[PDB]
Amino acid sequence: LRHTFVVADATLPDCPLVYASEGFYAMTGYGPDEVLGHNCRFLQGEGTDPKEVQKIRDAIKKGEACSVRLLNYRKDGTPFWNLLTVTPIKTPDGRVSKFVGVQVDVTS
Ligand SMILES: *[C@@]12=NC3=[C]C([C])=C([C])[C]=C3N([C][C]([O])[C]([O])[C]([O])[C]OP([O])([O])=O)C1=NC(=O)[N]C2=O
Repeated sequence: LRHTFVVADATLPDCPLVYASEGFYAMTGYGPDEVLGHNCRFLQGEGTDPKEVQKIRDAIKKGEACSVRLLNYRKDGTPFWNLLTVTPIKTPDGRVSKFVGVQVDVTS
């Protein structure tokens, strides 16, 4: 399964991405300069299902893992279907420190 992987910093209030695999930058068209420090939601656009988006929003607030199918757009504006799975990573005191995300392009 060809997949990409990113880390978001839950200690900052809008979960900015702090690490992305080589595949994430090659799949999306975006450089580190335009990804690090930003919330993953820039990948979204006109056809992205707000119902699915909201499922991720809620799981992140409730600190649960979650898995959704989103329509994302590359930097050149072409779309692709992104099967996204976000996992919360907690410290020993139960608090959420990072969210890790695996993304798979499932356009087949
Ligand atoms: C994105 N991947 C991704 C990876 C991680 C680890 C996290 C925490 C989130 C994402 N998102 C979603 C985005 O950050 C945000 O959570 C959602 O837009 C919903 O919340 P908001 O506040 O915006 O309503 C990813 N979103 C994508 O579209 N593509 C991914 O690869």
